[PDB]
Amino acid sequence: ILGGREAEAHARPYMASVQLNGAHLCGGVLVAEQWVLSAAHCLEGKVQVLLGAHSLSQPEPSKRLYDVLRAVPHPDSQPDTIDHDLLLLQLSEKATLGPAVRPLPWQRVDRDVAPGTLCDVAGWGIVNHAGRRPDSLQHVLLPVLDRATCNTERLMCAESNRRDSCKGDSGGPLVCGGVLEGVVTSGSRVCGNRKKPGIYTRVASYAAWIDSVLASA
Ligand SMILES: NC(=O)n1cc(NC(=O)N2CCC[C@H]2C(=O)Nc2cccc(OC(F)(F)F)c2)c2ccccc21
Repeated sequence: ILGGREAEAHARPYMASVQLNGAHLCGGVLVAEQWVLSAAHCLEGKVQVLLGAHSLSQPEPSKRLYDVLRAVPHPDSQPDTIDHDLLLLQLSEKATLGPAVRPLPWQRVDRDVAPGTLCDVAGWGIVNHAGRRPDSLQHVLLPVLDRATCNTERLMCAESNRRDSCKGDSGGPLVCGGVLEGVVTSGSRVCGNRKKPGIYTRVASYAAWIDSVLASA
């Protein structure tokens, strides 16, 4: 997250860190007791999910690491596009839920968020153009753009005036009104440049797919 602030500890209990070899790789969102949503290019070693965290490195009683039983990328995802860039991760067991570990409701109704609404994006992605990697969860509020400025019907954008998502925030949540609306996409892009908006996968466009996969337990 560029141009953001340290989040309050455990105040976004849906957050997840998607980890490779013990190292944060992508954001993710707990969307059911046993399922985390993230981005497709995250899956392309050992993939694990860390829930209940604020610090990546410091002891916290709420922190628990999970193995992944099944990874379900979107079947139309491809490694060279940011279309269909969703990934569902089934945890090896149901997560122990509590105030620090809670699923977030996600948008099933296919309507755009009102342009200019401020939504919250969180993550442990880089925090400056030197690639400084934060130990504690970051977040920022960002205004949603109209579709015509963003240019599909399956993507939304947000302003990128120095405040923005960036590398390592991929897969993480864009939240409005307490509901997941977007998932940070996982393609490379210039960050922080007002002419080059942040891009996020519109979760409401994928309602049937998500429901399907979650139906499969
Ligand atoms: N939407 C955005 O603006 N972006 C999304 C990006 N894609 C990723 O981010 N990833 C691809 C999959 C794994 C992942 C990744 O590289 N993860 C990664 C790799 C090394 C270190 C790392 O941790 C930390 F973020 F802290 F650096 C994460 C990205 C890259 C550069 C610039 C903008 C970017």
